[PDB]
Amino acid sequence: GGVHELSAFEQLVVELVRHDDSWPFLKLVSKIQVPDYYDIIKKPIALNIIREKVNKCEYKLASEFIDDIELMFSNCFEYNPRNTSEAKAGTRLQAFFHIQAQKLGLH
Repeated sequence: GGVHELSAFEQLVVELVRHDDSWPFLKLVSKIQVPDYYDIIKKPIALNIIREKVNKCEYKLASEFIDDIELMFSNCFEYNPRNTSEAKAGTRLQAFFHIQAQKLGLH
């Protein structure tokens, strides 16, 4: 495995997808299941979208990549109250994100 400019970004996305608590985040929610989601969440995003932005070389700075992941968490907590399985999973995954990002040199 070689070392490349986007290796850290790609690695973090892979680590998040593989974590058990990533299920609320893999793809955007369906408007069929959640009719009011897109009237509430102004800038929807998910791990599939973020992965593709990494693949398509769309991030110029680590801060832009980090901001997209923070947006993903922000939307989740905005729509899902603290007592939901989504928010509980999101809380753990967000900690994992901070810890793993640090290890990869992303601040």
